[PDB]
Amino acid sequence: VVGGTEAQRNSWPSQISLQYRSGSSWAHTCGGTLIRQNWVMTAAHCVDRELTFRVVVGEHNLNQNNGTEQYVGVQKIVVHPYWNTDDVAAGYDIALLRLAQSVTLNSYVQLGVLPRAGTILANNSPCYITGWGLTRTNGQLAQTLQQAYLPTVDYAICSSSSYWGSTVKNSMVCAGGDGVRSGCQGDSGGPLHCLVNGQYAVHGVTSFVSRLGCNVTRKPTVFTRVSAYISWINNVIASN
Ligand code: NA
Repeated sequence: VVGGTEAQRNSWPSQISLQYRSGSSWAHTCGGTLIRQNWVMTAAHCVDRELTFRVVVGEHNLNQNNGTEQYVGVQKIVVHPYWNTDDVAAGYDIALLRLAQSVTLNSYVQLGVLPRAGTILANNSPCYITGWGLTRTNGQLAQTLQQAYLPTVDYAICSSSSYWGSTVKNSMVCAGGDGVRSGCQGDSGGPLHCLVNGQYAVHGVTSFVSRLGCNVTRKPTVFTRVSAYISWINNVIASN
């Protein structure tokens, strides 16, 4: 997250760190959201590589023991069947991961609440992106979980020529684009939290940014719109 601030350690208890085994150690690769005690939602492009993955819940500092972490292996990966890895802009950038064990809920570990199907945010709606991704274009991952305030940019604007044009689809949500704050590498897969009727819900899964840099004016971060996939999610969980 570029232009973020450190999150309080109990602010975003559905956030997870997806990590891969890197020799003797593990390394953060992307974010996700806990949506059942044994299921995680993330971006399809995060699990494109044939790596060994684990999920960490209750994480705050990637480089220190917080006393709150639970570590759990990934048993099954279900990627959206229309996902195509060389066309991120076609959409369907969403995957569900079934965990080997169910995690225990507490003030650091909670299920993400999803929006009702079909729900679309009005332009300029207040939202936060959270994650451990790079803190600057071509920079290094954050140590501690970061948050940034990114108001939504509606489809009519985002899909206009000086923004994203045809690369943004109605199955996506855009937010930010002020040139100071944005998503960045390592934030993929993680949540966009938006406050609606008094309650934060996860409306977006972080999908892509501009190749010209993370925080570029009129290139808002693009998220998979979770409210377009509620039936899909429910069908997967019920059939596995
Ligand atoms: Na830690």
